[PDB]
Amino acid sequence: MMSRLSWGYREHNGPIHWKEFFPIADGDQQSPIEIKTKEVKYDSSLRPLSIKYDPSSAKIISNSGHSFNVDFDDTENKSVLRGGPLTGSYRLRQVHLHWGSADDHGSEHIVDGVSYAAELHVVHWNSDKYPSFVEAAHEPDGLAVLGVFLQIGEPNSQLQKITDTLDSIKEKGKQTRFTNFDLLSLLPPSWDYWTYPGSLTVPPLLESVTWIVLKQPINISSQQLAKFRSLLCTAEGEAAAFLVSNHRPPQPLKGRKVRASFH
Ligand SMILES: NS(=O)(=O)c1c(F)c(F)c(SCCO)c(F)c1NC1CCCCCCC1
Ligand SMILES: [Zn+2]
Repeated sequence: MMSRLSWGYREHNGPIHWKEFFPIADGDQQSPIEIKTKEVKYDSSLRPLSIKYDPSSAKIISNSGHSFNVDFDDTENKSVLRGGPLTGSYRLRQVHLHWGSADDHGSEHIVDGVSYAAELHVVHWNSDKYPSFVEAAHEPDGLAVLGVFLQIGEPNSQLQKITDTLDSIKEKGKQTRFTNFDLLSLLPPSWDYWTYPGSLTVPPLLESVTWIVLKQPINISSQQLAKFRSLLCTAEGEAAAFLVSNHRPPQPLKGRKVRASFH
């Protein structure tokens, strides 16, 4: 059933039920959103984006029950996001992915009505101001998240390191060592983006995120994507259930405006 500790994406515990235990779900700065490009303005004051990523920063991949999570050594500043809308240095913490039960939709953000098959989130936190991820996640300027769309297309070799691990992390709670990960090369060639203030897209739905949603999708094949749907949302010894869909619908803008890095 729905509860604070048992949210998910199934019928009784899914997105439409999260407000029962996390009433910020219906807040003013929730994510994801629909981006209406005719109402987006270019902002010349955005600085160039800076992405410095060290493959050795990756440590572990795990099944959270809600996605896979690649966790990074966030003790140093070897892997950091700077520039764009951001003030100061945002340290890489996590990568995870959202998908739907079928290829036609599953992205979280939706651009002029267009959905993609999946969406990668790359989570960073403001280590110039805050002492930990966990503390940054409660501040409006605390987190910076890159969103990358995945469109069905020819298989993507850059996803192999991830897909090779999925059997080892089938059950919720399993983890496996995962280092030397080339994240940079899972970004599209163009880093043109939209930016707006929003939230985590899972409980606790905290309104602490500067979203940076890249316009250009990367590819994934249907065969590759289907492997993610074979992860379980359930732990060893719990009746099995598959994580066939794990995307939150867009939430209303409720007055926020979205800026473009490009014109
Ligand atoms: N490292 S962590 O487990 O704290 C964590 C991430 F690394 C993340 F990148 C995120 S982003 C959305 C989930 O995938 C996260 F929510 C949490 N968890 C939330 C847990 C509730 C505790 C307070 C802080 C909010 C983050
Ligand atoms: Zn996410």
